[PDB]
Amino acid sequence: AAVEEVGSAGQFEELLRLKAKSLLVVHFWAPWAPQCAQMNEVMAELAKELPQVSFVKLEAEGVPEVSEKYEISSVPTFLFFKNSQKIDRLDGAHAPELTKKVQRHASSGSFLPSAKVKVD
Repeated sequence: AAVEEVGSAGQFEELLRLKAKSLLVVHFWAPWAPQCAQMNEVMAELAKELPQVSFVKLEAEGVPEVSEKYEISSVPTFLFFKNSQKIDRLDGAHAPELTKKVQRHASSGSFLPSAKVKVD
């Protein structure tokens, strides 16, 4: 859905395995948090610019065993994974910084030189 939702520890474990050879960005989110509404929109734009990268969301309160493992006490928290290892983290709704970390970890050539903007 641009940003697929992971609904259980089992699905998360499988996802990490499936996506081992590429970058995976996980937005730990809450459906009541305006921070996360802002950042889901950012994640959807990233997802279009970087189809090599997997962008998913996981409801922190809905999968609490995963949240506890990864020390998720607030949302948004973004975790970055390659080969089932956490390689980076961002706490809070900081759009430019999310994008900077994604660009740092994404492969060279993963994006075109420009992105279309909506000017209204």
